[PDB]
Amino acid sequence: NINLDEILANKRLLVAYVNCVMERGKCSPEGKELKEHLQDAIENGCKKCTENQEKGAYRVIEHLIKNEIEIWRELTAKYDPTGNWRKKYEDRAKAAGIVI
Repeated sequence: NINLDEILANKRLLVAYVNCVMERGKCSPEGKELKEHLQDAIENGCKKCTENQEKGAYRVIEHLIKNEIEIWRELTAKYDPTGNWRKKYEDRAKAAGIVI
């Protein structure tokens, strides 16, 4: 059943997915693969990502910055503790109007 629109539209789906990404909860069939895209974006700026994959990752990255800034602070800290991409994405967000 799981989507990328569902994930964002339903806080529960969102939480499950984030727990899947933080590796502290079970992943759904698709959470399993989506997690790969998101880790890569935060870990290495989506180097290995195909077009769709990059779009989807920034899609949720931006949604975290705007609606779950704490989930975002933990995501980056966990996979990019050296800050190689946290500020680039936050700048892309700000550019978009998302403050803080």
